[PDB]
Amino acid sequence: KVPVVGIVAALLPEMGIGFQGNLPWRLAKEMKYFREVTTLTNDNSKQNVVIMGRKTWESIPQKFRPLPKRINVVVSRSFDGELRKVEDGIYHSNSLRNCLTALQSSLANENKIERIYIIGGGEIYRQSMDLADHWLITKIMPLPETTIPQMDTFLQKQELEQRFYDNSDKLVDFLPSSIQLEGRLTSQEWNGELVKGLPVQEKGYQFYFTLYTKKLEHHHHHHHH
Ligand SMILES: NC(=O)C1=CN([C@@H]2O[C@H](COP(=O)(O)OP(=O)(O)OC[C@H]3O[C@@H](n4cnc5c(N)ncnc54)[C@H](OP(=O)(O)O)[C@@H]3O)[C@@H](O)[C@H]2O)C=CC1
Ligand SMILES: COc1cc(-c2c(C)cccc2C)cc([C@@H](C)C#Cc2c(C)nc(N)nc2N)c1
Repeated sequence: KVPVVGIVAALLPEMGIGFQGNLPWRLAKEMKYFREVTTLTNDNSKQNVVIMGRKTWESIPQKFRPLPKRINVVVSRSFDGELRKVEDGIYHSNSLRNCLTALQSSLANENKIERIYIIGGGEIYRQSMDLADHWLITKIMPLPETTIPQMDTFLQKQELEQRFYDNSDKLVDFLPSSIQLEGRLTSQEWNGELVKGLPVQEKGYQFYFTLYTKKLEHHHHHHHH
């Protein structure tokens, strides 16, 4: 009953997302987007959750974690529970799946989570294709004289485009209502793929804010008592 939204910055056409434990670029504009979307709420009395695997958590600079003004969840199999406060702004979980069910209980959450953002990394994302309702994917492309950075971690585009369709026509309406975006929506061919979303350029790169949504599903079974 609260939306689960995967959120990621990926380099086309392989959807590379990391190299040696870090992000393969540093794009202040893309960071600001991620910051604002995961922070901001339509309802001022709620926060969002950001869920991340242990290795992602360890890569965030120390002064910047836990990410402010959001409920942070870190998942490690060597942690104790489903969902345990360990510090102000910090929960530990030994289970991606059980922590989401725990987060969804209106009794625990008092209907004061707006959305649950899954913020990485590779392993966490692999596991989120059948959990997320939507994906917010920043599609990044090096400009013509930009060197393609090396990378070692990938979003599963196959499984992506299996389960979700490109709903970037609704991206603007989907974002919290006070975010402001520099570009208008824009369909552009790039190395044999349709790239649709909201353009920016920074450093050696062009990127598009896009939204993917779950495809429609046939009615095979509903559970009856
Ligand atoms: N471009 C982007 O938007 C983003 C990219 N990244 C990139 O991703 C890379 C990191 O990804 P990756 O190395 O795969 O690591 P993750 O951040 O996905 O962490 C993986 C760790 O998470 C824990 N974990 C995984 N599944 C579960 C589960 N079901 N339940 C409980 N714990 C679980 C385990 O911790 P343990 O070993 O402790 O048991 C595991 O080793 C880096 O390069 C980083 O820069 C990260 C965020 C965003
Ligand atoms: C790997 O090490 C990281 C460092 C930071 C980080 C840095 C480098 C500087 C200041 C503050 C922070 C939090 C953040 C992240 C993660 C949580 C991410 C992400 C993300 C981004 C950036 N964009 C889109 N679209 N989706 C995302 N999940 C990882």
